[PDB]
Amino acid sequence: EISKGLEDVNIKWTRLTTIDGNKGILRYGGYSVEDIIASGAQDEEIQYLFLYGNLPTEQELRKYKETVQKGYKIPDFVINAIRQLPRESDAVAMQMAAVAAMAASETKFKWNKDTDRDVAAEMIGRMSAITVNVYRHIMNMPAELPKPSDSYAESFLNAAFGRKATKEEIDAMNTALILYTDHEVPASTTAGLVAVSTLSDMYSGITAALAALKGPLHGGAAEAAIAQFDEIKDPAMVEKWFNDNIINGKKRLMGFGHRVYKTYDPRAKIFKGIAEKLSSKKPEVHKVYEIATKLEDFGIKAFGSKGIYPNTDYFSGIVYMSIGFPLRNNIYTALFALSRVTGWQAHFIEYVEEQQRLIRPRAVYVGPAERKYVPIAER
Amino acid sequence: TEEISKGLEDVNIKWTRLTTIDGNKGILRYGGYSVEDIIASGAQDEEIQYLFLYGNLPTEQELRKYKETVQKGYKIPDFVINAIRQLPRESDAVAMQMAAVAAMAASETKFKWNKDTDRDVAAEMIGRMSAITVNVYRHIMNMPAELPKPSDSYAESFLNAAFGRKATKEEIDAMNTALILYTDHEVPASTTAGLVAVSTLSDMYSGITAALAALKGPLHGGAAEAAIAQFDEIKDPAMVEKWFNDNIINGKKRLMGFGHRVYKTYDPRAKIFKGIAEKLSSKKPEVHKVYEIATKLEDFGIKAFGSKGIYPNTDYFSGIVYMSIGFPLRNNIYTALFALSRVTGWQAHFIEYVEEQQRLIRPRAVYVGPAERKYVPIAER
Ligand SMILES: CC(C)(COP(=O)(O)OP(=O)(O)OC[C@H]1O[C@@H](n2cnc3c(N)ncnc32)[C@H](O)[C@@H]1OP(=O)(O)O)[C@@H](O)[C@H](O)NCCC(=O)NCCCC(=O)C[C@@](O)(CC(=O)O)C(=O)O
Ligand SMILES: CC(C)(COP(=O)(O)OP(=O)(O)OC[C@H]1O[C@@H](n2cnc3c(N)ncnc32)[C@H](O)[C@@H]1OP(=O)(O)O)[C@@H](O)[C@H](O)NCCC(=O)NCCCC(=O)C[C@@](O)(CC(=O)O)C(=O)O
Repeated sequence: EISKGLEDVNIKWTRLTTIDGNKGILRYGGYSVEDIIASGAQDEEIQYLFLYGNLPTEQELRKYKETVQKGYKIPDFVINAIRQLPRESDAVAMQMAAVAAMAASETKFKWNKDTDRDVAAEMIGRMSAITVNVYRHIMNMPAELPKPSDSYAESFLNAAFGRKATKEEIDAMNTALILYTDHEVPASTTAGLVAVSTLSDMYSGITAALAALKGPLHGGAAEAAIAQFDEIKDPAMVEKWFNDNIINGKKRLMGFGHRVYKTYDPRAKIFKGIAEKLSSKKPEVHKVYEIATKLEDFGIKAFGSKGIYPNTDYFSGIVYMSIGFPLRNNIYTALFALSRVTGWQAHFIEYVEEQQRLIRPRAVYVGPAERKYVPIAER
Repeated sequence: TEEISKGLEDVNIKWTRLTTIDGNKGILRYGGYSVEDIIASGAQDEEIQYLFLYGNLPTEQELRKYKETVQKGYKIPDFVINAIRQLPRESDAVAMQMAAVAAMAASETKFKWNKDTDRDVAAEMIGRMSAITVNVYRHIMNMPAELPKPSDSYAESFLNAAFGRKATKEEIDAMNTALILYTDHEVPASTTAGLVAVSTLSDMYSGITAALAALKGPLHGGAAEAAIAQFDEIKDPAMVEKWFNDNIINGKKRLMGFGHRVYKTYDPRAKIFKGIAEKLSSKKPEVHKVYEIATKLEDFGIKAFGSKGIYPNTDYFSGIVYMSIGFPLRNNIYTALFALSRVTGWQAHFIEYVEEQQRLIRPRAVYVGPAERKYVPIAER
């Protein structure tokens, strides 16, 4: 019978990403994400790694960035797929609308060894363009496109905010990009894999992945976690809130728990370090951080023994808030998606190119036995 | 944790009360009712929608009310219509539906999973799917926007609005049957993608968007166009065996509209579609020609592939029925008409999963990539 939540079912092999959930170890193509972050690698180097299977030389990187910046120009109708929507709309749903627009108009897309990586590189560029325009629309600003610059992170932040981002902001965004690049087969990547396993196009695969990312149990926690801290308002109030909501109210502690990690999420640890550093400079944000660390202590004491620990989404919102993004319209989840689009595409290409099979499971029937079609009077 | 469940074959992802399939004997029941018995009995598509949302056939009272809720979906906001019409006219019809539903996912800020309201939301969305699909068809054909209106039937409301003229009783009855036949099929790739999305507690409209994403592909709902496109390519019945040997038997391509993950015999829906395709196409000689190519190719296919349990599926004949009704072969329109029907099953499954057996869907992969290695700075590579 039933493989609930597909727990421990292997749906593919991958060369892209390994996770040890018991030791809390995450590697991208053999490199620890700690090593990548310490090194100061640019996010484009890690995008290249995902698409090509190795780190690029300076020459390969120059070539790659040129392909990504092709995506910074997007059709007027893709922008308009966003802006023609109401402003109170969820930021991720807005990204879905825009990607659905390309799914629709890219009539020539074909799965092909020779073109897949270039389509994917250009799409990483368009995700930046779409995410800029999602943020501008929500904030009721003019439409704008990212421009080529020293970095993908800088290009994104400069177009989103319409000012020059500082070095510290750019470096934090660059790390955010790397930390959310991929995580093997979470619900979002799985939904996308199901879509591309019918040989539906890359963009539809992204659209499905976004539909799943949106939910509070997955990437939607990037907004729901920080919303808990915002409710608490005052650190003195933490214990009471925690007993009221979590111990006595049976609600889940958002930003804790993971299907795979039964220990502290190694990405959460890095995000926590950045949150502490970036927030301390901003009094309103610093106090959100303080609430979060007090709450975390209670959570770990209550849940640690069940293998339920902070995940990435517990701290990533504070990182985004400190960079300058507001807590509204699930913006934080849209920022997760911007990063994750690289891992989604790399997985879909690996799946379709090398181990293609329709994904089509079964259900256990527990409904009514065969019965004769009843006429209306006798019902 | 070393073996790979390839395509999740025979993995059970949920329990269901809704639909049962016997793959070896070729039996499909909805809520205990055989699809053959449903069609023979003259069920209205609205009765089967109700069946899916509520678990039994409706009394005359329940049905009148249900139909009113559905018709509320016929009024859709102008930005949902515009999500379709601002796209290039050359776009895939299913991807236009996806654009329109994503627009709803964006704007339905108040949606919440709730046993009290799920079924009314789902009923209204079935009306909205009719309005969306009308407008996709209209945009493709460069016609003005239009909304369906209440009539004696959901199928009639749809056809009248799509074509801008009164549908005949024959057309209506064919569409009504196509709506029932495509309602649900347990957990195909589309339903599965949607279930994954809703397992995160994402909203119903996002679940439908993910399902549309998957249905579009040619190994799934895209076959409804790809199979009939084979018949269109062959063009001359004398040429069928030649085509089949050049394209299929040499291993160049799969025979579209044959084969199934579950059925290892003739699809019971395909038997029904075949009977209708024959009756309706015989009234239009240019379409009858298509049907005659199809049945000639079908005979070669079953002789070649029958022993492997590869038989006609639903998509082999469905394009012919839609063509006979008046829908052209272009822009994946036949797949959009599949989606029109299947939205009922999708929602009914999502509701059953979230309400009664909710759990995040989150599998694993087997790692076969590079062993642990030290990061090398870019200057030294
Ligand atoms: C859904 C899940 C993430 C994982 O849970 P599972 O589906 O593996 O386990 P489950 O739902 O069956 O729960 C098992 C038990 O553990 C409890 N539980 C699990 N998480 C809890 C929590 N956070 N608080 C309280 N109880 C929690 C749960 O109630 C239940 O208790 P009982 O029914 O046995 O009483 C939960 O921890 C939980 O809902 N977390 C809160 C929401 C949240 O923070 N989500 C963010 C997760 C991180 C992300 O989405 C990003 C991600 O890492 C995801 C990925 O890789 O999968 C990525 O990079 O793509
Ligand atoms: C994908 C599948 C539907 C099912 O195949 P599986 O994924 O179960 O198996 P597979 O791809 O692993 O194939 C098994 C073998 O059978 C061969 N094969 C299978 N179908 C074939 C075909 N149609 N033509 C030629 N060869 C075919 C295949 O090459 C392979 O050969 P070997 O490598 O063993 O030598 C295939 O039959 C095939 O692609 N069909 C053609 C496209 C097509 O008509 N698809 C429409 C299916 C109908 C629908 O999508 C609607 C659906 O019923 C779907 C549902 O319920 O699942 C619904 O209601 O939602």
